[PDB]
Amino acid sequence: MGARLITGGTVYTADAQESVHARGAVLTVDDKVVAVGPAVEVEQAVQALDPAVRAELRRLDASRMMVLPGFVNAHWHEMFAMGFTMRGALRPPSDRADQVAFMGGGGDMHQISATFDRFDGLIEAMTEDEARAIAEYSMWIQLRGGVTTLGDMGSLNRPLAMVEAARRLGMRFSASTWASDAVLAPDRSRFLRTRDADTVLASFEALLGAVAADPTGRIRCRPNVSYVTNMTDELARGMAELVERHDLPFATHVGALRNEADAMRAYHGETGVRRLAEAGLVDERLMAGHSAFLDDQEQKLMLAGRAHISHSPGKYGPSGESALTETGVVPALRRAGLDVSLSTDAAALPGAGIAETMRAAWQMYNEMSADQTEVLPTDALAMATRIAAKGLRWDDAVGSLEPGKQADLLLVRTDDWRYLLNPRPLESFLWLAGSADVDTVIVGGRTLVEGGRGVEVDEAALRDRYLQALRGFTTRALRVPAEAVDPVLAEVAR
Amino acid sequence: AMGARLITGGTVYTADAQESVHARGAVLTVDDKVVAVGPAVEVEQAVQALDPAVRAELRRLDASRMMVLPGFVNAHWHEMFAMGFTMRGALRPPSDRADQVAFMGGGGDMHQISATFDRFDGLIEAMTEDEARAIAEYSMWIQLRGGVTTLGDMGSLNRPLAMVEAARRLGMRFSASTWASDAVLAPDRSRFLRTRDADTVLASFEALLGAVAADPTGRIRCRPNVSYVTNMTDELARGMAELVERHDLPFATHVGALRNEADAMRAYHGETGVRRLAEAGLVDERLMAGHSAFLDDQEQKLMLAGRAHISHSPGKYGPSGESALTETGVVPALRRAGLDVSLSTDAAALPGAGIAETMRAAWQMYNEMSADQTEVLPTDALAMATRIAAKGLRWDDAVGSLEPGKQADLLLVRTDDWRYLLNPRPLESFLWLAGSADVDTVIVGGRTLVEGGRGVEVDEAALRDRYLQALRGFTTRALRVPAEAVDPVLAEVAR
Ligand SMILES: O=C(O)c1cccc(OC(=O)c2cccc(O)c2)c1
Ligand SMILES: O=C(O)c1cccc(OC(=O)c2cccc(O)c2)c1
Ligand SMILES: [Zn+2]
Ligand SMILES: [Zn+2]
Repeated sequence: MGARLITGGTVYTADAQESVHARGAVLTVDDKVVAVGPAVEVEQAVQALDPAVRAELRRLDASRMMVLPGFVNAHWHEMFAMGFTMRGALRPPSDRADQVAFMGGGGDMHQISATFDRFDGLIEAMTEDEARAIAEYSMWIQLRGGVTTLGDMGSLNRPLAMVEAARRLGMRFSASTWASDAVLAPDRSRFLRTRDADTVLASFEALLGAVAADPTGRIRCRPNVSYVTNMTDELARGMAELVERHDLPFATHVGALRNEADAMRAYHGETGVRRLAEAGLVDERLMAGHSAFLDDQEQKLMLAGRAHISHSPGKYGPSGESALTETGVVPALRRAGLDVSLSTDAAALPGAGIAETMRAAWQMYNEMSADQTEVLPTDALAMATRIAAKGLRWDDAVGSLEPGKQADLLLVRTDDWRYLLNPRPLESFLWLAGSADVDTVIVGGRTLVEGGRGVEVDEAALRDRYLQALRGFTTRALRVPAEAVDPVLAEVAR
Repeated sequence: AMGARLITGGTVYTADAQESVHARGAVLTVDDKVVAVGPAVEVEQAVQALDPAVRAELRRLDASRMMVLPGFVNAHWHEMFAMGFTMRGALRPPSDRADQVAFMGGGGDMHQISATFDRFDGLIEAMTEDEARAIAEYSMWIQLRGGVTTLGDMGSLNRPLAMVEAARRLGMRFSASTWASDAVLAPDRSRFLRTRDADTVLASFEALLGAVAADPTGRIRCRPNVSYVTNMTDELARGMAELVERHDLPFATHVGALRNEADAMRAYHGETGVRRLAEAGLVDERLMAGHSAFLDDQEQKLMLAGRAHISHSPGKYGPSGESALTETGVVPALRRAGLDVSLSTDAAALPGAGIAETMRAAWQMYNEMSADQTEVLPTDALAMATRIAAKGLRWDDAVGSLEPGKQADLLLVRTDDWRYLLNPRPLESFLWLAGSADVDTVIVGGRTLVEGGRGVEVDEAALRDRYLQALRGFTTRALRVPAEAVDPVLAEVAR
């Protein structure tokens, strides 16, 4: 790949000092950052290279650009196979008849639990070709929005199809498997066990074996539990044993909804964080999704364990979640020194990206505390890069522009009205820009997106295979009639 | 401009009384008015019913790869681009690490807010007529570029007639105002100073009203504001009540905006802001109250009983350190109780959240606080930025919805990229993943002003460069910022 100097822009590093450099530069050799700082300081690193390396150095003039570390979306679900349902493409254009459903109104816990237990049967119904075409397009949308490292916390897709998608696209991916072995059946006053814990844990072991073979360093894996509602004691302890043995991170959704604690006490006899604590899962390895509905003891367990919270303040309103303001626990735990990162959660059609989530945190944390300094723009960036990489246990290699780390970075144009005269283009980016304003995406020194276009992939072809795969999956497996699907596909703007 | 236009095939959001949405809908316009709106095939019947002369010169715009919205009505805005080259804007270090809670943050520094607002008159006088017009036209262009077709001044650091001229040149609609402060809180004196004759402040608004009446385009109205209830004597409040009754006008102010406001109002004026307004007879259907979140039960009941209007800016509270959404939850609660609530951008000295960003904010933030994805539907957020804002501005006679007899003010947004694919609700995708810059076409009174994201009736490079020269002149001569601090920033501008 050789050496490149990216010079002249404002450079955000998201290093320990959250360093920003006006007229900064980044020097990369092959897959790694070697120098980053003021342009003159970096130019000295250039004149210190082996003369052979310096001979083929490529200069990128970024003087009309902002440079960011690649986004690390550590809490994501591939759900594009469900695009053609009454959460997506089949809805009437009018939203007036919409109802509080699913996650809304505190959470319909029976429906959420029953829904999650059905994923295994639908993943099974999917062809490898459908899986790969849907995964590839879904993951392209993440990449297009500046996500260079993506974290699977449970997808309706085939794990090895998602690994193949990451490999073809050139991005980094923490692969997972679906884990559900319990359901909250309304005809019972105790959890119904739905699967052998050993089978669920064997699926993840098989994925871990396959990713171990990968030589690129771009593929890792992390076991998840779908949701603590759908987790037996045997699955929780099996997960604790598996992450200790293989030295892995661990992720689940816990304290996510108002109605969760009550359903957890009724069906399992104990709240989410306490059941994880009893299995030994509340430690530095834990990424807890949402994690807002925590009492005093559960908050103290997370803080003592130096656990990690992934927060999705961009997504809550449209799902009817209340995981920011109803408790205010996640901002309080961040203030008390808990690691808190920003993530986009699940989407069956494109929803808020990392850029949109960064804006949401900036506006929403600061409004609740009447304090424009609680989340600075650089904090929002750190929360979407270095701090997310830490929660994913990938901060050895990604999440900041420092010497020795991977050359994963974004260029954003700053030459329009939105940015004019602002010495803080990241602030203009949070006010008035988002995912589609990502211009260039580089992963380990390779240009994957440029001018907001795929460089080595045909996004028109990725789209057409996705639509073909989605048609097959939607008509066959979801039994949606062709009369509802084919008209919508016919009016897709080619 | 004159002539007939059929905009057909896109998804059309009307923001009419039913919040109607038409997939493969159409808008037929003749001269400056909407004549028909609905399903393509039904509008095509209205086309076949036109005078053959009119039909002959019809221009058909294929909008099949677009979303059609009403023009955004930003009814609560301040022109502050003259202050771009201060420590709120261009002179800040790139690093944010040393930023402090200031001004409206931490519940509000009421003395500094009051003192700052009372200095506007002096700084406006320090501005050349050319600087005023150049900064106004660039500031107002930034609004228009993001889809704002009707803009409401609620008190600006600019010359009113410069802003009227800017609106006139740009082709957009403008509710002009004057700056109105006749009191300052002076902690050193244990009282408010009465800094101006209420009757002179009112006579300045009467003179603006005379000048706007001479504008023949129908695009310029005016509305008196009070800067802030801290800076308002009883005599200014009563004079405002008399003026808006005599001329049948709307009225606007900031009230119940900050945690520390109520204590400062009781100490300096005896009474909280909504109570002082109600005593002057200003809490009625004419009132647009900016922020209006720190209200007790009696104040909330006064607003409801008067059918007053609240303009909310949930896009910009966090970055200002304001807490006018969650600390009280009063504005969402008043909306649920039937008060008209609209969405606005407020003040910016450099580009900040536009209407499109504020719609997203309302959709996320109101729905999260109530654990309810239906409290603010995407079509509600649109209504709050169009029809409801028009109603609060008293311009809903002509703007805010795509209905027959209203002005042909509309936006086209392209829906053909990845963000919109397969979504029968392109407005939802727009709130998820788009913003001000994704406005493609802006039509006001049937005239295209923006197309493909570019101004077609202005020189965008001229608006920018004249704004930069004006700001240099104002910054160095009036604000006394040295050339040595200004020219390096201006030298870095990407031309
Ligand atoms: O909505 C989906 O399709 C979906 C798919 C996979 C995982 C998923 O998980 C949560 O987001 C989640 C899970 C529990 C509580 C909560 O408040 C959010 C959701
Ligand atoms: O910030 C500015 O430059 C500015 C300029 C003109 C008016 C203005 O007014 C408010 O938005 C305002 C006024 C009072 C309380 C509040 O919470 C907000 C602010
Ligand atoms: Zn999730
Ligand atoms: Zn204001």
